[PDB]
Amino acid sequence: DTGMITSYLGGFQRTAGTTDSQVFIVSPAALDRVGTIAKAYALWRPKHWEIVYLPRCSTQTDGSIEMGFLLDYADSVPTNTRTMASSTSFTTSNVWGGGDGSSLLHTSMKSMGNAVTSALPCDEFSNKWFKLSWSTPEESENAHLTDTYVPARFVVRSDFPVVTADQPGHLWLRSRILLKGSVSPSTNL
Amino acid sequence: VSRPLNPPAAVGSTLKAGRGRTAGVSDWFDTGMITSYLGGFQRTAGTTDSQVFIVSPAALDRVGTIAKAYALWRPKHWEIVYLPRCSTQTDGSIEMGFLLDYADSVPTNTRTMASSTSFTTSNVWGGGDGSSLLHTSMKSMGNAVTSALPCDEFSNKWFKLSWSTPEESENAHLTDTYVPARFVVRSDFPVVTADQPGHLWLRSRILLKGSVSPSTNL
Amino acid sequence: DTGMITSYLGGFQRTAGTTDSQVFIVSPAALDRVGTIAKAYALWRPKHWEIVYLPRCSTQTDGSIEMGFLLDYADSVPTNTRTMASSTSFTTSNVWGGGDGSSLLHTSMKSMGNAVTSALPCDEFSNKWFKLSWSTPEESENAHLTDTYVPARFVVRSDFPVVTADQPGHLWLRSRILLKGSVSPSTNL
Amino acid sequence: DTGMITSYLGGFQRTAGTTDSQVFIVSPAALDRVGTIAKAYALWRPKHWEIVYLPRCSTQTDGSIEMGFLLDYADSVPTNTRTMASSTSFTTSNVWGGGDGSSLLHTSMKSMGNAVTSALPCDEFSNKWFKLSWSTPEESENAHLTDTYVPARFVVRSDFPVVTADQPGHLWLRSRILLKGSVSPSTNL
Amino acid sequence: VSRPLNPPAAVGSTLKAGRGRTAGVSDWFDTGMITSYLGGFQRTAGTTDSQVFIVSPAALDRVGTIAKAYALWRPKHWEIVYLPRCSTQTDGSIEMGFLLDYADSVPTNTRTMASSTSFTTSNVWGGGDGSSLLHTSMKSMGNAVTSALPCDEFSNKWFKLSWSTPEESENAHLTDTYVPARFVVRSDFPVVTADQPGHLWLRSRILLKGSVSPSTNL
Amino acid sequence: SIEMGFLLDYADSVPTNTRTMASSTSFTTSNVWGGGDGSSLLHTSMKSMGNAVTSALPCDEFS
Ligand SMILES: [Ca+2]
Ligand SMILES: [Ca+2]
Ligand SMILES: [Ca+2]
Ligand SMILES: [Ca+2]
Ligand SMILES: [Ca+2]
Repeated sequence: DTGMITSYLGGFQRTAGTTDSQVFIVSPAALDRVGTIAKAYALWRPKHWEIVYLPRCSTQTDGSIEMGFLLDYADSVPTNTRTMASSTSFTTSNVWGGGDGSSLLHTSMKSMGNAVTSALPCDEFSNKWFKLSWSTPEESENAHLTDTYVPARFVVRSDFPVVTADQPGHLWLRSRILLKGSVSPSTNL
Repeated sequence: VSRPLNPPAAVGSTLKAGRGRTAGVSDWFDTGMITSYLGGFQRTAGTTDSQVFIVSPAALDRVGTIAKAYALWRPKHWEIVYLPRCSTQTDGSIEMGFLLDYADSVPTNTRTMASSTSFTTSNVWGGGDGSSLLHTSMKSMGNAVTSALPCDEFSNKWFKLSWSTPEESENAHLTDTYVPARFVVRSDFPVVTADQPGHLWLRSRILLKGSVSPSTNL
Repeated sequence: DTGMITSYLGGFQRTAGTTDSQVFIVSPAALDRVGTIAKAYALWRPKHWEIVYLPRCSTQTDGSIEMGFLLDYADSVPTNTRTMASSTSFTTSNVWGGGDGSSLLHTSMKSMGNAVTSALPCDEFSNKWFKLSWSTPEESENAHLTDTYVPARFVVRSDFPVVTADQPGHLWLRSRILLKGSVSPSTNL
Repeated sequence: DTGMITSYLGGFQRTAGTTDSQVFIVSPAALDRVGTIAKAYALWRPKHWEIVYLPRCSTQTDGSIEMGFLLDYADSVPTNTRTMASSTSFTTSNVWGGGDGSSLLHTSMKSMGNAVTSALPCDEFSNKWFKLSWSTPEESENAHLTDTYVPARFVVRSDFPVVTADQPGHLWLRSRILLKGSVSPSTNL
Repeated sequence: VSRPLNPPAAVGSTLKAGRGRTAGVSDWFDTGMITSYLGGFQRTAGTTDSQVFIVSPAALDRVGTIAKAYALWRPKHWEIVYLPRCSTQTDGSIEMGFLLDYADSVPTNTRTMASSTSFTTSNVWGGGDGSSLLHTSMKSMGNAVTSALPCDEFSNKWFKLSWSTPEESENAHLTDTYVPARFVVRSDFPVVTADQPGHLWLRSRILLKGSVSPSTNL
Repeated sequence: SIEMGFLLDYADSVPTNTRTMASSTSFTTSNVWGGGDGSSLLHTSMKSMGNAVTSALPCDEFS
């Protein structure tokens, strides 16, 4: 058991003229510390996987951010807000809100207050062991196949198109996972 | 030790579905007060510009597919709540209301919009208190900016669930027979650059009645 | 439940190439008895899968044997001692020893003495059922897909590349599995 | 222990001009699933061996079926009904009856109702272990010898000659047996 | 005044015999301790000469036909009692015993006979007290000359009732599978003129199991 | 239909028609698909009833 670990997931990017839509595969692979530790193991299971958004913009900034999870790799990614609002653990807030979530990064408290978070319901995987993968899914790979080793996908969206591109905030991950099975990091793919 | 046998000429049965459910799904359903996303408040450059939302279960994303298994429906509550998400330096206001006759024209100015049913207006950064109304059955209060369709006019009517959108060629009088009403949102302040200062949330409750095969439901 | 059963897995083959390692798929398919019995069932679960190495050579034979498991079909096969050592249930020993393991073939006790064994940690599958397959994984089959019906792969390699090919010992498997769901043997693929 | 297993024993054939008389040796050998499983074992013991007849003909069809067991391989096969009626577990019914026995094929209930079944009293073998045999007894083999490895014989008869041959019903077997002793399927004869 | 009629398409039944009796006869039977005549003790001129009796229900005259209605049987008790009927001036003795393996050879002298199972011997005019054992379940006592087969070895076995006698061509090992044992009686005193100094009575008890048509029983 | 009965004198001839058969001892007759209720009489000591088709020899003459 790794315990709760905080990882920088990436920034919240807003490209001009189009509504942003970043998709993150739920895997330790890319995480600075977790990714490294995980490489020495063959299997893993998510116990807690919650993303907390922290703003870095001015209160004058317009727009909101929308977050949620997709549990079937075959399901398509939401293109509008109404659709996004039906996803798992949907959360939305002004692009400048969420500052109260700061403490969640070094604590284990439950998201509360004006915190902007979205947590993957991990009860779904309490009996499964996923094989740790370090490669990106092929374009040609059948969705049903990918779904077998991808717990879920995390989606981040912008509610409306901006004139000028910017990065309103940061996406942080609080995760706790179980690692099992011995393998050489170099042979772990 | 020995048992008699007396087969019938033929064997069969008589099925009559209808406990109060057909094919495993109730024949009657009440959603209760629910909350879902309606759409964003979009501001543009034309003055005439206004957004129109047809009152229909199709507006509910998840509830939509459920409704597809029923033949009739009735609006028990349909109220829109405006939630601002912008700087208090934002100029302009928002105007909302309902049109009860599909034939009536859509308002193009404030004077006219003000006469719509359950009309309500407010500066675009007002209505913050409305956020507490979401997911709850509480009643409007605070600076909450809301507009509720008086559903008492439909308490005896049963609308047929229609899944296709009204055509152009369709006579307004005909469309009016299956569309309870239209919700209209207008901006009084034309803007240079399009933006979305707030959002529109829907607090509704509908009744679904009558069993029907989803695929045959049109 | 089949109970414990001993099966001849094959011989330990030493050759001239270095990246020469034998790979066995964890499945009842090829087993003399277990294979026949399993044919009448649709699903299975490994409760115990342990390989015991037994010598058949002179005490003058140099070199050692290395065994271990790969839990992800996508992981690559170790090519040197350093990385083989990181496989699951890794074990190693000189090529002519391991006699204390012979009794493990009719007993159910645990590996002790100079016995050379490698037991797959089956607690990993305690909650799932695999569909019994009798065909060999296609060449073109996506590793991720093969992984879905292959519990694990067992790997055996030499550290001492030899001049003349030989067979220093035998690989014995003592397993115990659960079978579930009926199906006609001739229908079982 | 195999537990209760359902096997297709064969159809009930009626040849024209002569009263049918099919004889089945009580052995797992020919059973689709049991036969396969049993091949990996050397010994067996019948705990439950009951045949249930299921009709597939019209209520207009004439005649009845008669079933029973012969416990001594030397005893001759019944040629008429009165004689057949003295065999072990004698059962007889219209060729179109027995439809209520359907449920017995996936249950473990005792035959009841209008079910047409005949069960071998297995208490007789509670202390014996028979050697599994896959060959048919020689014509020349002494009956007393055959009797040593054949628990019993199941006999099916037609009560009267039909004009046109037909297959009025199916013969199903619910069996439960104990298997013991390890052997290679290929060397098991 | 009027009764409805609704005939079936056909009529029939399902028979399953087996209360614990088939065709009017029990499927299980215990004879209890019974007494019957086995044979006479015949003395002849050869030394090798000995009488052999195969343990089988066929040895029971009346019980025999009854057994024919059953498929299996088991010896629970099989004891022979010798009853002398001769002058006390008669020389010689009698030797009796059982052979448990049909392959084993028949004893031809005293030294060898003495090693048979449940061996017993006595002067030909001895054993008078044995007459009280007949028809009763009493246990051997007095000078009673008896020999009892230890039936504990058959307590788990069920023999198939065979009515034909073993052939010559039959391999002893095969015969042994359906013959519980052989009882042997020998004279140690070869005589000039054949005579019969005593008789052999059988005190037995057997179990019969399994229904079968007597005529098909072989 | 079916007709059954007993002949008490081995000398008497066997009936060849219905009129004659009807006079046999414990005579009884019925359509060939009748008598279904009789199946309950088997293995029991119950007495004939229902549409049961039976014929019993008056054994009092042999007492
Ligand atoms: Ca891997
Ligand atoms: Ca419709
Ligand atoms: Ca299969
Ligand atoms: Ca065999
Ligand atoms: Ca017999």
